[PDB]
Amino acid sequence: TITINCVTFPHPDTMPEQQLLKPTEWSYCDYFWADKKDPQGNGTVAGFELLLQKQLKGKQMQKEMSEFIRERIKIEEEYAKNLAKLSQNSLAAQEEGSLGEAWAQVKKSLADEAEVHLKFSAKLHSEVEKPLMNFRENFKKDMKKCDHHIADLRKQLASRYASVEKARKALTERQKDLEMKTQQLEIKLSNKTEEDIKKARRKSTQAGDDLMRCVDLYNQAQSKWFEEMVTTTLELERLEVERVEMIRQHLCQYTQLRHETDMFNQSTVEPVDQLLRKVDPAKDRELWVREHKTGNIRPVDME
Amino acid sequence: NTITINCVTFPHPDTMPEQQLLKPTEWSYCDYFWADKKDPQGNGTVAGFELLLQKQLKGKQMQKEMSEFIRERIKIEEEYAKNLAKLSQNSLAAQEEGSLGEAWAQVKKSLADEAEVHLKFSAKLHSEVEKPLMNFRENFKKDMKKCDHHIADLRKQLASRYASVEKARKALTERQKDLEMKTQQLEIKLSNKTEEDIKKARRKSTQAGDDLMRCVDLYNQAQSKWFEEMVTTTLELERLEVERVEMIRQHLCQYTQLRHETDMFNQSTVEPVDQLLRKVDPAKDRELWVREHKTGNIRPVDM
Repeated sequence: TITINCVTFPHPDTMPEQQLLKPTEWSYCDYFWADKKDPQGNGTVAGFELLLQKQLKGKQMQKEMSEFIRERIKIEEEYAKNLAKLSQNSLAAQEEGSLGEAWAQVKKSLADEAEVHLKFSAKLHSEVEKPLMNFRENFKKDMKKCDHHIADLRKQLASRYASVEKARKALTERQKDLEMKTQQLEIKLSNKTEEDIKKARRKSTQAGDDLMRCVDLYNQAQSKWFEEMVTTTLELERLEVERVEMIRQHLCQYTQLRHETDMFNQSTVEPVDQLLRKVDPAKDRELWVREHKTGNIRPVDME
Repeated sequence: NTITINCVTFPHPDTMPEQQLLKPTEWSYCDYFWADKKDPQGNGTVAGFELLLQKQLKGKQMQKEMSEFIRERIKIEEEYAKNLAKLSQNSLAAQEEGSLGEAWAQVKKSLADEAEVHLKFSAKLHSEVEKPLMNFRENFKKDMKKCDHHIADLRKQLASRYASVEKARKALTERQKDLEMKTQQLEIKLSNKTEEDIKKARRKSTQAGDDLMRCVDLYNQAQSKWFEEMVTTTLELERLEVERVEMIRQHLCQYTQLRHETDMFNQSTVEPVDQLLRKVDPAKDRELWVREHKTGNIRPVDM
């Protein structure tokens, strides 16, 4: 059995299968254990720190997306401001008659249009922009605490590692104290030396009692970092899936708003179309000749 | 017996028989404009046709103004499309990888597609609605002011025949005074000179009558040419106007049509986005990332 950076994997020999925790589905709690070194020589970080960077970049994407929608909204606003300003414009005003009414309704239909696109800007803000920004508001914080809570367990792993090395030398280097009492008692021997085989053999029996406790507490405070590793990577995986589905959801609402917006726009012409059917040249000629006529009597001769 | 205003003779405002309307019901230009009209004040008191021209003119004016309105719309559209295009190239949330990444990418593109649609529309507007409003009877300002002097000239040529009659009706009566006042001077001290003078200033009272004859006959003629020409070249105006109306109608109808199909093609630019959002699978992405960034594969043991 091997040991790299204070965590003991079994040795790369006759490896008993190793059943994956969560099969098929590429679990965060399965494919991240042993650490990884930065391609250079330094920056050799934890088999988890990447999960944080993924999480943080995630909440990051999220924000950039929202910023994008803001830009779209600003665009929209302006488009509406302009259609509005044009809709108030004084052009071709004095056109009288059914045709006049018709033009007028065109000039108005630009205002309707303006509204539609504006309302759309607002629903963008409401249903797409905000819920992206304000989704898990402080999250880089919850993540950076969820970080060093692991880091701390890895430190409490490394101290038990040092604790076993400076209590493994205690055994092996004081086993010279069992060997130097059968090899170096072979000179004097049999005297009041009730200490060479009795006492100094204990530094090879008290030091077994050292490595026992230190490897017990290493192995304990490892499979305590291990289990809180499993569960708080699963918590990440879950939170991630959740993020994806949230973004997907709100993007679907972006398309949805788009869709229904365009639909309400292509409808602001129906009043115009409606008035344009009622446009009758001859009726207008009436409503005008009535109002401006001069005499209906046709001249004769003399005297 | 029969009146005469501004050199044109209508029958007296008594019980004048019916007056068959030229073109009945339909308020024909050649029916309700004969007698002139005064500016509501006292001056200026203008011709009973000038208004028909002024209307034609206001017409081609309206026409222009309308084109200018559409222009503005087009400017607006051009801009909106430009901005949507700039945003479509925008780099936000780029590093989102995975099926969600592709989906987001397609959102950013749909803005370009959209932009395109709105531009294609600004164009269809310029071609099919703006231009045809400006360039409808391009020289109309020419043909109207020729059509003016054709009536106007016949009206001067009338007022002149009228003056010719009046100052030759004065001729008559003043050579009838020189008759009663020369027959009255016969009945006083009767001689030769004041007899031959009665023969003479009495033939001079028939030449003034055979003169008044022609002057009135020619008045009547050069009236019933202004009459005829009035009728038919008013009808020409009525026609032109109507033609205008339905031209404008038609092109507005097309404004709405373009509006319409524009919004329809816009509401289609989301189908790549919707289609891609359904292909969003968190677990698939977790696979494509855990594959490329995995480290540990093997899970720790004891000692």
